[PDB]
Amino acid sequence: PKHEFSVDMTCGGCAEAVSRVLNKLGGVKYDIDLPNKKVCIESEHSMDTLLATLKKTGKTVSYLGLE
Amino acid sequence: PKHEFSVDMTCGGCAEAVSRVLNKLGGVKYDIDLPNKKVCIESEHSMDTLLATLKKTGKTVSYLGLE
Ligand SMILES: [Pt+2]
Ligand SMILES: [Pt+2]
Repeated sequence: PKHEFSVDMTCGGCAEAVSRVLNKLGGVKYDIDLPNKKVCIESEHSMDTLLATLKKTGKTVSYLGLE
Repeated sequence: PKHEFSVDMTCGGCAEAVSRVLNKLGGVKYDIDLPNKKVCIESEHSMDTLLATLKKTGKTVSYLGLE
């Protein structure tokens, strides 16, 4: 399943932070689009799990849907 | 007790993310200095709680000491 999220990232360090939390989660294939504030994730993890992992950064997060 | 941390923040959004995870922890009084990449926290929470809360954000954190 391929999930897409809005993540409020403003600088490269913001993007690195998201990468670090996703790395620590494991079991994910992710793609981070900094200028458009999007994080695309392919994973067997539930959307709830991905959402909670992203919210751990303290950044504003929302769901852009599947596929 | 005032704990002091180095936190690799490189934009205002980075600073706000740190404030959010601290707010959610609760029981903290803090000051975030962006240009100097320093967070100062007054709290009864253990430094282990504080550190883990900061590290949860995906940013590079290290501990500077007390005051
Ligand atoms: Pt995508
Ligand atoms: Pt940032």
